[PDB]
Amino acid sequence: ADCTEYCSNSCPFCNGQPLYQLCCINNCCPS
Repeated sequence: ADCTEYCSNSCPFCNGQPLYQLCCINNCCPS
C-alpha cells in the first residue's frame, strides 16, 4: 500500500484513486 512495493516512490495519495495502473505505475513512476 501507498506504493511501498509497487514503486520506490511512495504515493499515499494513490489510495485515493481506484486506478493504480495509471496512478502508481504511470503517474507516480513515469516510464
